[PDB]
Amino acid sequence: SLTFSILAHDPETGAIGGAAATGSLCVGGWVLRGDLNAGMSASQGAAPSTFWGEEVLQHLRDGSHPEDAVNHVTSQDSGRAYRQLAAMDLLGNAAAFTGSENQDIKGSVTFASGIASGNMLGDNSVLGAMTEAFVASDLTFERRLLAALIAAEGAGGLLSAAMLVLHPDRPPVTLRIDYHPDNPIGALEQLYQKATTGDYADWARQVPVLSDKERILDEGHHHHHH
Repeated sequence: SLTFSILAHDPETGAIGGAAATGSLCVGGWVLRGDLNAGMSASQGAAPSTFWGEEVLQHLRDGSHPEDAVNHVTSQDSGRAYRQLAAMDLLGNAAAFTGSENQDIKGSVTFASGIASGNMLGDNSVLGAMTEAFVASDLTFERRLLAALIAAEGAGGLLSAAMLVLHPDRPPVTLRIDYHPDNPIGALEQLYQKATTGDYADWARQVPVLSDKERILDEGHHHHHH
């Protein structure tokens, strides 16, 4: 199905993240993985391999350049032509592999702090528009990722969308619309606003994070409890 994904590093904060949308279900579950000790990966294509997504991160942890990590993982797989893989390290270096048996139009665009990839696209300009939107945006990192999904969509239906953002001072921000009949990206933005503002955001800053693993709720009396 129509598929596009973007991985990026946010230099100012050291956050890493990605976002994706497809014309099928559960894109967040299939495609997006990440670890603050490794980088980000997007594993997709006609016959996506969950293994590729996990294993490429291990190669990064173990000191492979993204190009070599992607090549190591894909070369070992006789079915590689039917899938597509992108990976980015903690400093924004990135590489992709695009199998020849994925549906046209395919493949990938690197840019200073990330990588866009996709397949079953209507035009080259889908990935170009995605990249331009991400790099041109002066919004917060998460909104840049959203802007990228919207531009990719506009350059072309989609049924699922997701975002994943990691930072050592924050719990993972994992936001999934696994099915929406007509506008999963819009539904993702709504979820993003709810997940990053008000009571919920106030609660979410009071839980364990990588830099404060034993964090508990704020001390003292409160009239409310999430």
